[PDB]
Amino acid sequence: ESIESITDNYLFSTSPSQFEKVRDERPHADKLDWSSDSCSWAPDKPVGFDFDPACHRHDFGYRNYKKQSRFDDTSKKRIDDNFYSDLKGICHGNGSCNALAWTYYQAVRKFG
Repeated sequence: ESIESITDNYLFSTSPSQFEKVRDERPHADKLDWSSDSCSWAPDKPVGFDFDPACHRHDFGYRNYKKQSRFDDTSKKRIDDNFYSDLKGICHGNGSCNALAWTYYQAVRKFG
């Protein structure tokens, strides 16, 4: 019932496409930041796949962990790794898409 527990359920207990349907309703928007850049920082996007749910969830984790004053390095790694998992799941074995998923993951690991 704590806002931090709710945040963590959205991050870690939903698929990315379910997260996106949660985000559409902006639950608890009095406490949570639902804004996202949709990976506008990535010059290359995959053709034929939509990474936006994963990007939205990654931004949700960074922005809300920072607002909640609990953005430690291990949580950052958890959120980054969850983002890579989301992207790999969207790619479902497509090699070109996987190559982009790795580059997005490396971008957040090194420049996040």
